[PDB]
Amino acid sequence: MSIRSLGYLRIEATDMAAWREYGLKVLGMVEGKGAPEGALYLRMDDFPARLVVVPGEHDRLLEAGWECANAEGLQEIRNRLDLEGTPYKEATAAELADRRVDEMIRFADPSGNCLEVFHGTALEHRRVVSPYGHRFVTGEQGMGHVVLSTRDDAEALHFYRDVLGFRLRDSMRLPPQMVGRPADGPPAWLRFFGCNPRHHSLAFLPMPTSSGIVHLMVEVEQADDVGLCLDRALRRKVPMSATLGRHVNDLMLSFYMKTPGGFDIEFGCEGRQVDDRDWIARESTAVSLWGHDFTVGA
Amino acid sequence: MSIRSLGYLRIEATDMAAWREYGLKVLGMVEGKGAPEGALYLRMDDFPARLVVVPGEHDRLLEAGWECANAEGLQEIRNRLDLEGTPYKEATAAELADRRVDEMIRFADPSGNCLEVFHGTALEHRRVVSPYGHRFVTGEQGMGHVVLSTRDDAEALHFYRDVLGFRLRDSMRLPPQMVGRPADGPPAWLRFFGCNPRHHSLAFLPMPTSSGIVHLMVEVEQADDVGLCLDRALRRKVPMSATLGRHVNDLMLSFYMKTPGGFDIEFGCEGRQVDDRDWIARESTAVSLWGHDFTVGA
Amino acid sequence: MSIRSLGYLRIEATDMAAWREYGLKVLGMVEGKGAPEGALYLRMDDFPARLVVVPGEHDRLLEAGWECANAEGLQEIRNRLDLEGTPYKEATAAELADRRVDEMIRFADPSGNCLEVFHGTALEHRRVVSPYGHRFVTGEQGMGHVVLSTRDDAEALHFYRDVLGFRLRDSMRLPPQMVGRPADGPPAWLRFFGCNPRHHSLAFLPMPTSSGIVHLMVEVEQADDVGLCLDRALRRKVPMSATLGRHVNDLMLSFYMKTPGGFDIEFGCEGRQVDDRDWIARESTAVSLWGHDFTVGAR
Amino acid sequence: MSIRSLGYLRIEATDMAAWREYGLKVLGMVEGKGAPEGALYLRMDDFPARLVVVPGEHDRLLEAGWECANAEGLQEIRNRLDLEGTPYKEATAAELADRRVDEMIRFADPSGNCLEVFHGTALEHRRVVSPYGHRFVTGEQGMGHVVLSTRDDAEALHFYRDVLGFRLRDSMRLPPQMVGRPADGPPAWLRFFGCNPRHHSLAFLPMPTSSGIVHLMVEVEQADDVGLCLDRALRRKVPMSATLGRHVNDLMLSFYMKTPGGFDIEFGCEGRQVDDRDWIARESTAVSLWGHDFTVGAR
Amino acid sequence: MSIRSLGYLRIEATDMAAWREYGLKVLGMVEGKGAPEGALYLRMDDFPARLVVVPGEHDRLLEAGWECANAEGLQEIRNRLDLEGTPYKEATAAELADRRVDEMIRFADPSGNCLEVFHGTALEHRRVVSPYGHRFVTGEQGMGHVVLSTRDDAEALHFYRDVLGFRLRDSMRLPPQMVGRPADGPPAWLRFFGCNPRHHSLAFLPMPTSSGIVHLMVEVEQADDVGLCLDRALRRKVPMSATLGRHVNDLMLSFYMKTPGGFDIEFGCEGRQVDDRDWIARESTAVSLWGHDFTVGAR
Amino acid sequence: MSIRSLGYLRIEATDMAAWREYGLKVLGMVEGKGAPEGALYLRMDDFPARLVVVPGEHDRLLEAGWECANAEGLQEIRNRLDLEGTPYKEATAAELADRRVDEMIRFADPSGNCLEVFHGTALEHRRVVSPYGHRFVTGEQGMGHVVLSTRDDAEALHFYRDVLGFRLRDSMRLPPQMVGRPADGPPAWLRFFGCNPRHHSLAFLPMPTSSGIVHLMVEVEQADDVGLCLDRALRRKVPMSATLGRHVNDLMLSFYMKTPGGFDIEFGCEGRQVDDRDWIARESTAVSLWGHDFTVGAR
Ligand SMILES: Cc1ccc(O)c(O)c1CC[C@@H]1C(=O)CC[C@]2(C)C(=O)CC[C@@H]12
Ligand SMILES: Cc1ccc(O)c(O)c1CC[C@@H]1C(=O)CC[C@]2(C)C(=O)CC[C@@H]12
Ligand SMILES: Cc1ccc(O)c(O)c1CC[C@@H]1C(=O)CC[C@]2(C)C(=O)CC[C@@H]12
Ligand SMILES: Cc1ccc(O)c(O)c1CC[C@@H]1C(=O)CC[C@]2(C)C(=O)CC[C@@H]12
Ligand SMILES: Cc1ccc(O)c(O)c1CC[C@@H]1C(=O)CC[C@]2(C)C(=O)CC[C@@H]12
Ligand SMILES: Cc1ccc(O)c(O)c1CC[C@@H]1C(=O)CC[C@]2(C)C(=O)CC[C@@H]12
Ligand SMILES: [Fe+2]
Ligand SMILES: [Fe+2]
Ligand SMILES: [Fe+2]
Ligand SMILES: [Fe+2]
Ligand SMILES: [Fe+2]
Ligand SMILES: [Fe+2]
Repeated sequence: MSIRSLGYLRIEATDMAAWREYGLKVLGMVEGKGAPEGALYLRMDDFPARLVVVPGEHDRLLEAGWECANAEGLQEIRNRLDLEGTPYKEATAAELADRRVDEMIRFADPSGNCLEVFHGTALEHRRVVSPYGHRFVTGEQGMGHVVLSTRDDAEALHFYRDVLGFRLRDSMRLPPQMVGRPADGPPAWLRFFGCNPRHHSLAFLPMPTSSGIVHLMVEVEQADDVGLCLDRALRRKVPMSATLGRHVNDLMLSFYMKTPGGFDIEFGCEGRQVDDRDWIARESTAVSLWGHDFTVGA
Repeated sequence: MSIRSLGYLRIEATDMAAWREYGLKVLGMVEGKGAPEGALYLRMDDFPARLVVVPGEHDRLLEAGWECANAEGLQEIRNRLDLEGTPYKEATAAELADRRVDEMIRFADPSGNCLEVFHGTALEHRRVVSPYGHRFVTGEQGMGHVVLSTRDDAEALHFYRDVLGFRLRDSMRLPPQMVGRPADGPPAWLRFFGCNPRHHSLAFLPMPTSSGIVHLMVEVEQADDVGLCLDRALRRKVPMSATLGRHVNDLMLSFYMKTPGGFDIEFGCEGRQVDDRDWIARESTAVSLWGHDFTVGA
Repeated sequence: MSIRSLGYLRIEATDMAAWREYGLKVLGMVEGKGAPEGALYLRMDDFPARLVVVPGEHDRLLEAGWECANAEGLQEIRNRLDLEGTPYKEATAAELADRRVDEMIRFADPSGNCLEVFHGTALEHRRVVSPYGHRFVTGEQGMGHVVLSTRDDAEALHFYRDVLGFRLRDSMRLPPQMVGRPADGPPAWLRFFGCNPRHHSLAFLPMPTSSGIVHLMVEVEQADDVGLCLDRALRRKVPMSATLGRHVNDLMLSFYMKTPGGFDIEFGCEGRQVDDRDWIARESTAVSLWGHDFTVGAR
Repeated sequence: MSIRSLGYLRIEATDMAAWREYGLKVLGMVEGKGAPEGALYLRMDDFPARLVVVPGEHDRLLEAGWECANAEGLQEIRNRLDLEGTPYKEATAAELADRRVDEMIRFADPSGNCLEVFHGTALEHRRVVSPYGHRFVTGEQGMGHVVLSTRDDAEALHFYRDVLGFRLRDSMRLPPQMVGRPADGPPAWLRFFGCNPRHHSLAFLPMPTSSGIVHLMVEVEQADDVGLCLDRALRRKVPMSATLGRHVNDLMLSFYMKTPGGFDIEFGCEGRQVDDRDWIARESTAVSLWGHDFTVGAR
Repeated sequence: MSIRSLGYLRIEATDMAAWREYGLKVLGMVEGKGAPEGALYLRMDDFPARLVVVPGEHDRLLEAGWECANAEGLQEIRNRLDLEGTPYKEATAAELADRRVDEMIRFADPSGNCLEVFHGTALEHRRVVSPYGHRFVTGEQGMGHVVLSTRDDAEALHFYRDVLGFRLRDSMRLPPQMVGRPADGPPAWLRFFGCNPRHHSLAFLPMPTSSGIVHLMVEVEQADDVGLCLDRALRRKVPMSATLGRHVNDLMLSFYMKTPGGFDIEFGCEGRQVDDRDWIARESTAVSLWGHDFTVGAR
Repeated sequence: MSIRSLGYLRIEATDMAAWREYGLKVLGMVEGKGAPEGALYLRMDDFPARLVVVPGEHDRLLEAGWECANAEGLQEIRNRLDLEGTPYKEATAAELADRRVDEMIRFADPSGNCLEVFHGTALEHRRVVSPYGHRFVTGEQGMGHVVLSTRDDAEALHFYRDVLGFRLRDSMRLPPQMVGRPADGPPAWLRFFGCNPRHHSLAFLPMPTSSGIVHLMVEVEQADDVGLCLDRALRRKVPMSATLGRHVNDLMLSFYMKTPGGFDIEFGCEGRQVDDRDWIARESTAVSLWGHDFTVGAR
């Protein structure tokens, strides 16, 4: 059907205490109920967790989990993966119980970022209330989007578009020097990927990161929610990556800020919806309409 | 096309007089014109009957009738049934006249609840007016939904989803003890089934009942209609199964009450509509958002 | 302009720990700052407090507070009290500071019920977030309504309608023998008054109560918020006074429960709004369309 | 404020069994409770009765009842009757109890047509459910309209517009020779009055009728409700007075039929609503856009 | 209430056959019934006539007719004319019969322009169907607007605004030397007046015209109706005065053409509507946003 | 009627080249025609100028200009100034020609702040097109708002509310010790006034400024227009006074920056609109919901 949205992200961390206070006091997410080691479960809506943090010696991406509509929809991904020759494994009894899904397959892309593709998640039904009064925009758009590293842009395009069936939604070139090529280069390509109306749920920057993550975006309903988060971040001396601005691409009004795992979170609103029957995949030539001053890091 | 909705229910009863007064004074349905033995015909809209009660020595389900769009739509069900090897029979001349349909096939599932699958019903056109002023919600959603018993959940899923072509809309686990397994069990699964936008028209609880029915739901337009029915039920000392509440699943605002056939009726409003192009089949972990206190039986 | 809405309610209480637990875990209101020791401010929205609970020896109503649009709307109420000769005091500096208003007058109706009419309240701006996810319905409808006790319904009709300017919105007759009177001769009236679109902000029953108060109604956005409350209340063993129902007059979908003060709170949604330009004052002949079984049950 | 709408109509009748059968099986109204023996209460909505039928020796109109918003709206009507010197009586205790109102004044217009102006009516709250599935259109438009007979149209214009405050909404001229007058010299006027958005609540024809009444109009929601009525009426052999049509002035889609009192009822839908702030009083020159063939036919 | 709109225009004409042909084949109006011999009634809607053309020796305006809501709205205009001492006559019986109104007063403004203020017009109810498929825009906006000639703009301002109660809606200055005055010293003003939401019903130019009239504007629903008219007019060799354009003040999309009377008709759509509660009277400094090239061309 | 909105602002300036560059390249306003040598007209819409900048020796406010609906709305303001004995002069012929208005009166409030109240302004009709693609929000809300300096807040309250008729829309208390007063005893008030739906057109701070002006606010349609401005301002090295935020009182999403006059301009969107019939004048206790960090930073 087929992948349909970003379901969860599992990350590994060296500072579980900082994650807990950043997730609860800056992001205004809600902590989920146990939660093994722990192991922090961060909640946005009726999913048992969207952001799962497990303790370890590295600050990195473990898995990205991707929701399908049903059993048939997972089978479609299986059939595609076999057609290409991508090795994949069924979740073990213990993995299904842990993620709380009916079926799941595990595999990596050629970079290899690890993927979990699943169907039949459990939901928790008590209202999830942020103490700051914002609601996240999830539903049919899913969790948010993730921008990850790739070792090779053309190879990512192949895997995500041709093998897995994402749609190419947007493309932006990088000057050859920024990816270590001679100024004489081939530019390289940052490509954005859609699986549902959310402009993108996924993108591949062909430059390295230590975590494997460039940014995670989560969306709230209103500008005020973004603005109030900015103030909570500033008050807690969270480092800023980009100033408030509006994207050209997805029309998201957002700021970026460093998380305790070293990568950025984009916290935004007003994200653009895409119909695949109308959409023309083209190249954008700027990141923002205004704002998003990425020089603010240093 | 293919099954499209719940058309009617035929039940057998030991107390025809209690049915008549419950159907007319509590449910505010209208009695249809003859009506063999009798045989009570209960009406909700322009169908000649939705709930047909025939006298006998048991309080049980006889058949569930399922409407298709047309001749081609019934043929599609025939072709599916032959593909699996399910024996089925054409209605006799006398059966077609009795149900008042153009074509119908008779068969049972592996449990075997008996099914009638038909097209080309007659309608009656005089306004059907409840003396209590409510209107039932039928139309493209059909009669309502029925929760029946199954001897085996996985076998029901097969028959209904893979053979007949219902969509899996929702799934809820039962602890192993409640179905007679050791506390060490496999949980068993209550699975909800859709054939049109009505969240579900059918569900299978894998625990026995004497009638074969767990509940029949009928929907009215407004909360007030539900509330007024509650008061009519209480006044007539109808026993309650669950208190007013809201479902997690289908978002139905409803109460359950025992009928004269021993099974419950859920009388509700505000039921959720589902688009199969968007819908993610997931597992719910609670029955209600609030209310629906099922301890009220004893 | 006139009085425009119900602003706040100040009550006295014998169990402060029970009110805090109630206010917070059943009602889902939010604690304000920084009431006197150990008074309790309970918030619904950007009012510094809508329900103020102060320690004492009775469970009783102290004052109902009534909001005016501005200084001139308050003057119009002085002028009306003067025409009648109704005594009123201007608030003291400490009272203004305490209530967080710019002006305020105090008086009592003829049954001794105490009013504070004010304008120019401070507001607090950080979002009030119920742990339970509901939002209250206030704004131009104000905090809700209050049903108080009265000694004489004809004297109250005159004070509230003719002197103060509320509009009579509905009336319901009560049997002469359950007021203490014969079985021939005049009924007693429950009268519902409004000062804004909320069908009623005020009603008066001529029947005696220990606290001064027959009920406080607070309104939430949706049926789900009412059902989730009822469920918290049942879990916390709160005594029920009336089952869920829908009223005939204001079409409120609500249930009633006993508070730590032993008066009811009505917790409801879907309240009907009234335009004075077309509204006909009539007599209702039932409490409910359906439910609201007071048998469960007090009083 | 003023009179705001038509409340009820009380008629006298020679055949009570025929009116009950009519009221119930043709009109699809609902029987109320518990009229005097063997009076008939016919209900459209939550009014205890809108058409009250009492046993007698004639088929005639007894009183038209006119609803005011509240006590002060009734006082405004006293004050207007006093300015003119129009005699009126206050209702007795038994009359108040009988009509289920809080106050009521009785008088007559100069042709002797009797009015009851009231406020504070009781309502009944259990759903009124027509066996035929239609809903009537009442609310702020009230029960409907009535076309009565008048002796002098200029005296009626003054009483109804100038003394009582209805607005003139439309006028239609009638030939001088079908009033009894020459063939040179002045026409007689049919004048349509309103007191709310319903294009008219009241009209007066200067032409004689046995009953006092030219017609009663009641309004249902949709065309289908009108067509289904017409069909019940044809099945019950009710005498038709005018075929289905659409009026020019109120754009009512309606037919006319004879009642057991021998006056017409107009049964219609799609009535036009009027805002007094922009409404121009003019003269219509036809009854209908189409249909309404009175040839079928009375009178 | 006051004058509420422009009702009708009566003009005198030297060529009756040309006006009928124009009225009917260019304007797409419909012939009314049964004007005097051989006067011409031209209809836009249910008014018996909106443009009445009578045989004579000049092409001139006879009277502008102005509609009031009712008898009391007409009295308010008498009262205003009396305060000023402006002479007016009541209409005669034959005049009432002729104009098909219930009351009417005649007077002239200080430049001698003749007004008929009326209420209680007859309407005709069979559908007025333009052979060309357009509908005119009238209703509460009335027949359209008229730009007349004035001797003194300050005297007209006083008569129309202060005595009669139109609102000043816009003003446009005219060069002192094209009024006949020096080159130092005061401009002359074109003033636009309204009595309903139509941006203007009346304007006055202090510049001389043979007919009394600078222009008549009539409004149709859509741009297509304007373009189809222009095309009939070009086919019939009607002299153009101004090409299609959009006005700055009323945002009318219109063209101007010469009539058989030699004054212009403006034929337009999309006229802007005004609410007096927020409308600011200002000065425009151009006729058009675009087009309306009067060079084509008269005058 | 009264004053209806803020019309224009006239300021004096020491650097004219800096204001032109600012006005044009940061604000995205459009240059008007043909101001005196070398005065600067800055346009937002069809007003000939909304911000008029004239060469001088200080950066100061000269006059705020206030628009009335018509001649009679201006008379109502004369009448109010007369009741108080407030001196005002009628404008001279050259002043009328210069301001492009029909009438105008000049006076000063009791702190010496100079007002020009006018009606009958000329408009210019060719589209005003910002090079940056934004549209300003003016119309019935007028040019924006201005926060001026005051010597006494109680005297200003009386002048602006009681004499001139603005409505008090909000109030915010300021610490007694940052006005120069003790630490016991009375706060000073920031008061926000409005004359139309724009939450405020005018506010007064009792704190000293070199220019007369605390800030000018101008409003654009959307958040994107604000963000694109901020970006032009950062590129042009304009000094920031307050970061982007949302106000508590008018829900304006805006940032503040220093102008070439050294007073702030607030550049914002999403301003809340007020209906006087339901608006309650209250006290706010924060500047912002979020952002608006004045630390960045002046003053
Ligand atoms: C460039 C861009 C376009 C559209 C988006 O929705 C979006 O998130 C981005 C940013 C992706 C990416 C990032 O987050 C880290 C810093 C990067 C490499 C840049 O400086 C340009 C693109 C940036
Ligand atoms: C559990 C549930 C979820 C969603 C629904 O729409 C719905 O009707 C139900 C109830 C089904 C079922 C029942 O009616 C009898 C008592 C049962 C076994 C329970 O106590 C839980 C589920 C119940
Ligand atoms: C009748 C009624 C209508 C609308 C309301 O909002 C509302 O609170 C009521 C109830 C009034 C009153 C009460 O508060 C306590 C118990 C009373 C006396 C009853 O037993 C019936 C009316 C009740
Ligand atoms: C003309 C008319 C317009 C609107 C109405 O609602 C309406 O009832 C009428 C009819 C008035 C009147 C009547 O009732 C009996 C028969 C009459 C006299 C006719 O023959 C024409 C007008 C009719
Ligand atoms: C300027 C104007 C605005 C709105 C209108 O509806 C409208 O008719 C006009 C035109 C007024 C006037 C005219 O009728 C004849 C020729 C005139 C004098 C011109 O040449 C410019 C203004 C014109
Ligand atoms: C508080 C406020 C609310 C709504 C407004 O539109 C608005 O401009 C303000 C700001 C008022 C005022 C100012 O202009 C300069 C700096 C001030 C004194 C502050 O530091 C807080 C309030 C500010
Ligand atoms: Fe992003
Ligand atoms: Fe159910
Ligand atoms: Fe209540
Ligand atoms: Fe009628
Ligand atoms: Fe014109
Ligand atoms: Fe501001």
